[PDB]
Amino acid sequence: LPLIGVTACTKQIGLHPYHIAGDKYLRAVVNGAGGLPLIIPALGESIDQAALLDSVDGLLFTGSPSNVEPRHYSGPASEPGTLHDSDRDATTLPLVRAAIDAGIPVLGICRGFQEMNVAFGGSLHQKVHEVGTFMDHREPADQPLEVQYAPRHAMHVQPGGVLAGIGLPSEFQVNSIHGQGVDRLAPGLRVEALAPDGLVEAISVEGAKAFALGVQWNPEWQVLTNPNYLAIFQAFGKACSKRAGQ
Amino acid sequence: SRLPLIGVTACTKQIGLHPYHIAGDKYLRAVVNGAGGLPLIIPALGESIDQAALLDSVDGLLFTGSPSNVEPRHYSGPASEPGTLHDSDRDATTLPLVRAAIDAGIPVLGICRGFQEMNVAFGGSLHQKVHEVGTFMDHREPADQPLEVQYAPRHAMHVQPGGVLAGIGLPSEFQVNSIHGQGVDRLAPGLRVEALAPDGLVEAISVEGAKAFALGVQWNPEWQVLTNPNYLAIFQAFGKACSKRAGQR
Ligand SMILES: N[C@@H](CCC(=O)O)C(=O)O
Ligand SMILES: N[C@@H](CCC(=O)O)C(=O)O
Ligand SMILES: [Mg+2]
Ligand SMILES: [Mg+2]
Repeated sequence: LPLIGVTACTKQIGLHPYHIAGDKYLRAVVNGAGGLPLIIPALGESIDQAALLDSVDGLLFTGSPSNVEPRHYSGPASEPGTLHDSDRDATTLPLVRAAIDAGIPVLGICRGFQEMNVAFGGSLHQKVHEVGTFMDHREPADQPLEVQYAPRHAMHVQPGGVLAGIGLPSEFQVNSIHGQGVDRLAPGLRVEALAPDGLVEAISVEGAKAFALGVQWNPEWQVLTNPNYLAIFQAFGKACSKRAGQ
Repeated sequence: SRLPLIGVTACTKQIGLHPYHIAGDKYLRAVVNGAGGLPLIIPALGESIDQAALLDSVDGLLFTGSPSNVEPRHYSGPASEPGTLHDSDRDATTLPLVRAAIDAGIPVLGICRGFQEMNVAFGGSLHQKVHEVGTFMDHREPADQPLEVQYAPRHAMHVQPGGVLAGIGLPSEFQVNSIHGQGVDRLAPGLRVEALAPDGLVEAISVEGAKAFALGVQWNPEWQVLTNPNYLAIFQAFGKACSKRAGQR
């Protein structure tokens, strides 16, 4: 089994600080990518990043309720109350760039897709639903997970990239659990898919030595019941297996 | 030299509507600072994982402390009192993993709950309330105190000669912190007592005949490990064992 590192978030739980990761991301690595998920703590520069990269066969940058701090893309200060995770930002943004340069497969989901865009020099809309023209991409409030993570808008694959290459249909439906989204696309990123309002919702890293894909939706959700989500996780898993085989 | 990849056991926690796997920052920083390793957190996924693949992927394992308690059915103990904190998903991960790791020669360090896991995994039992048995001190942390006091040294620890701790050179007595309501009752077969609290409670064990480093301690040596040499020595010994395994990669 390939060793797939999964990014942690930080959280104070009672008296103590913790590093946490969502069960559903870990189960998707097992059930969809065929990998062994181990959680990468959000320790930033305290860890030798190069040693961390040498030790994993791929990286999953997970979603999170928190938001990339806008200073990393020279954005406007966030509204009071906005959730941030500075320790995660300090870990993931340098890790993305280093992983892609070293040829470690990368899959970014939701916040992790936003991280990929910011890490390569792009910017975000902090409230897509207040921009105008764009849909409200947030999940419905006061609903169970099954409703929040159900398919809610279409997704239009752009030919000639990773998603077309794995054989996804030209249009398929995706879930949508995000209040932020891509504003300026980072240089060197290929657009892989667009929402029907034109929002960029998937990207790949041009010229990357290994699999390097980010998606704005949440394909870890019940991955075995969605052939499109599963196809993405299986392609990521194959790339990780390639690395593990060395 | 290859930094050893040290797996650190997670606990489960429901946060809102989502289940999470969690691990304490102070354990992870002790792996970096004290053992010289790269910590990755092992989810509490039980049988959903190929345990053999997990063992092949790590150079050592740290079984962490936790507020939760091993479920007493695993040592045929009486049902726990109402409200006792348990983590059945962690138990389903760690008890088989301990045995398999030591059988395969993967270095193991167990701290507090993780030391209790080691004793239970090999067939031993626990006292669910050490402070109520009658012959032990109260080994829990003091109630209305901040962490720096709760995790400070609070009782002595007496090394039993001839084992891992004496081999590390630790003194015959040293002070340790104490943040635990449970403790060893019956030692498991195949375990060597390494140290006793002054009341006689077994607070450290090693596995007889293990191919590789296999140590559990009931105190919490991750706490401020860098400035406590008696704690640091344990993490340094663990880290050296993990590095030996990494060198066979
Ligand atoms: N907080 C970010 C990421 C969401 C997520 O990963 O679920 C947003 O609202 O877009
Ligand atoms: N809950 C267990 C373990 C404590 C801990 O690991 O901190 C006890 O009270 O003994
Ligand atoms: Mg959307
Ligand atoms: Mg004690």
